[PDB]
Amino acid sequence: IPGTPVIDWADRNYALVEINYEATAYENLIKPKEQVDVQVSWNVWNGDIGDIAYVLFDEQQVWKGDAESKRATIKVLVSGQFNMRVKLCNEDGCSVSDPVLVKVADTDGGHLAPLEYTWLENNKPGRREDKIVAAYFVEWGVYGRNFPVDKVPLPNLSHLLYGFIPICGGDGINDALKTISGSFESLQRSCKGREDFKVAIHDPWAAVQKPQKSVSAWNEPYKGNFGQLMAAKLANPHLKILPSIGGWTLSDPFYFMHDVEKRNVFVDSVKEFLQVWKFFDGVDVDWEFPGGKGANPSLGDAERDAKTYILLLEELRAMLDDLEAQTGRVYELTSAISAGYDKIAVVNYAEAQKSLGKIFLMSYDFKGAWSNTDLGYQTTVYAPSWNSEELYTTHYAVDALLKQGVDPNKIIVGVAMYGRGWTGVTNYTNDNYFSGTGNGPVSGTWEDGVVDYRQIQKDLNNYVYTFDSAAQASYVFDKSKGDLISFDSVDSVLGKVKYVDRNKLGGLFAWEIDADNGDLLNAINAQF
Ligand SMILES: CC(=O)N[C@@H]1[C@@H](O)[C@H](O[C@@H]2O[C@H](CO)[C@@H](O)[C@H](O)[C@H]2NC(C)=O)[C@@H](CO)O[C@H]1O
Ligand SMILES: CC(=O)N[C@@H]1[C@@H](O)[C@H](O)[C@@H](CO)O[C@H]1O
Ligand SMILES: CC(=O)N[C@@H]1[C@@H](O)[C@H](O)[C@@H](CO)O[C@H]1O
Ligand SMILES: CC(=O)N[C@@H]1[C@@H](O)[C@H](O)[C@@H](CO)O[C@H]1O
Ligand SMILES: [Cl-]
Ligand SMILES: [Cl-]
Repeated sequence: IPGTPVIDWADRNYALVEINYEATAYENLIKPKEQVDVQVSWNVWNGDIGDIAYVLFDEQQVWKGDAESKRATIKVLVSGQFNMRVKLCNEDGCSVSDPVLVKVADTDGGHLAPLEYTWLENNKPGRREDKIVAAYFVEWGVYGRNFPVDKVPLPNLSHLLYGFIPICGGDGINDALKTISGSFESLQRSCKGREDFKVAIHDPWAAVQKPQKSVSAWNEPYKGNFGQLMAAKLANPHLKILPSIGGWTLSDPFYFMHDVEKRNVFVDSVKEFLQVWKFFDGVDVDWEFPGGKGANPSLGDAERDAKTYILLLEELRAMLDDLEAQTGRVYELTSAISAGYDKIAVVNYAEAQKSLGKIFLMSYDFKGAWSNTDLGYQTTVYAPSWNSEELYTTHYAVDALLKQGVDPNKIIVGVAMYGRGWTGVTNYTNDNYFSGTGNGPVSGTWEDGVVDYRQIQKDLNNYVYTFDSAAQASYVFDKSKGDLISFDSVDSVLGKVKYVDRNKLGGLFAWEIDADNGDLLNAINAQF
């Protein structure tokens, strides 16, 4: 028998996608790899080197070669952990080394352990499984809001939408970003040396670099929101995770995509992004909005954008089908859309739904502190009791989509987990505050004019509360400060559940998950 082989000490943690934990540019951040090369070297003690050498992974042969070299190199394609041994043979028989643990990491989380949700606040088990129940998780919530992925009530969600994946571009291309201090500068860093119109990550620190629960080791392959999402998917195998591209301030590049050159760069970038970040199950298109009236007033062209949107969806669906065939997986394609009828009219949704599995109707932000004059329900199902002629309602938006021929199955109704409101509202009559005028935005939790649902509850005693059962909408008022806030409550949300059930819609989705204390998400999952 040959001498006993002993494997040399080595870093044996490998990554099919390498992360530079100091990089700020997306192109330095990741190093995607075809394969990983597992390296082993050994020495032989008390006997001969053997006539032949084998490498075993969990007692399966993965290499044979020269015993005299005392070295082997083994190609590995997929993530996982396994025991590696060296086995030396001669005519007599074999001697085997002690095993070493080898770890190959990849973005499907194959090297990870499940990250389970511990039940926080008022959240309660029970998920409505015959409907779409989705929520947006915002990338930047890991800061002030202190809401990392591990606080997300994933057992009660069918879908988690990651907001937001940006499109690369500087001056002229992401000007909307300039309305938020540092936001445009931050994106420029992330896209440094990266071609315009490619997808990237806005905050690679929050996305992958920041230590978080269960991904905080010194040599952790993937940290941040992304690392947490890989692990959380293992704990919640029902869940689908979608990268959401665009949103209010990141939508500008879409307006340039009538040009097939830029559109091609974008679609290819998306394809590469999903191959790099295996934990995503598709793509959510959140263009705000075809036709304009988004964060950037200069932008928008109705006839041109309606076609761009259709073309873009078609090409994304065709790309996603290639991925499906190539990986054996099922990839979704969705879009978040305005619930304003004047924005809905821009787009042929009967044509769009030929590429889309779901449409996230953004039935909120109907009204807000951008105007002191136009006071009303920021979200609501029907027209208010005091104004039966309101068109900015969930019912009208849904009706408009139905009239266009959209399957009601594909329509997902939006729930705001925050309120929009005004301060100092006066010059009104008969305690109808909505006939008054505001003196500015209500003081806000994180931004002014907007209040987390959780903050609203904590502050309930400061307010007189009103439900409008005709409209299925709620609000609060504090004469003391003249504070008026319209928001989704347990009542109005149950209203929306009833509305969705009655009209056979696809389900509901919330914006944004960190603002809830569990009340609203429980309500969303209520089954009648
Ligand atoms: C009906 C409507 O949306 N009116 C416009 C407002 O929406 C818009 O404010 C923005 O609404 C977005 C929701 O779709 C928010 O995410 C966005 O944050 C909010 N505004 C700001 C500054 O944050 C305003 C522009 O403020 O214009 C209205 O006409
Ligand atoms: C960065 C890193 O992973 N370092 C190594 C790891 O590879 C090795 O497997 C382990 C002992 O096996 O000791 C660690 O220090
Ligand atoms: C990315 C992840 O965590 N899990 C996916 C899973 O969604 C999919 O069903 C499966 C099919 O191959 O591929 C896994 O990688
Ligand atoms: C931002 C805004 O207030 N837009 C108004 C909306 O309030 C109104 O209900 C509807 C009337 O058609 O559309 C717009 O004129
Ligand atoms: Cl860098
Ligand atoms: Cl390697």
